Amino acid sequence: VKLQQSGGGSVQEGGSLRLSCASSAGPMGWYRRAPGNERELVAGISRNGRTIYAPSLKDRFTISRDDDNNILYLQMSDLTPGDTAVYYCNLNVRTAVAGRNDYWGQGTQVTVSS
Repeated sequence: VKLQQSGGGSVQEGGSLRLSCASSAGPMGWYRRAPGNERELVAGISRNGRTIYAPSLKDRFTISRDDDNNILYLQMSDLTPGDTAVYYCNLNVRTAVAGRNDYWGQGTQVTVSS
């Protein structure tokens, strides 16, 4: 299993991005890590679609999963440099044959220019 990410990069302040994470099931989540800081959960989604957000990010970030195409998305709006970070998707599964597995995307740099 591999998670492949897209949709980030440089973006002007006030702009918006839609990150994608394609798993080439289980709960998934988006995390971010800014330079010199620890990882933080931005949003997660259960197999059945229940969502959880970092309280302070809920108003600008939305997580969704496309089950027809197998794509996880993070819509992020009204950005500032406070949102500059590497963003990572995660898929954490528990199956019958293999047991537990934990998969991460390669990371997507988002750089908001002010």
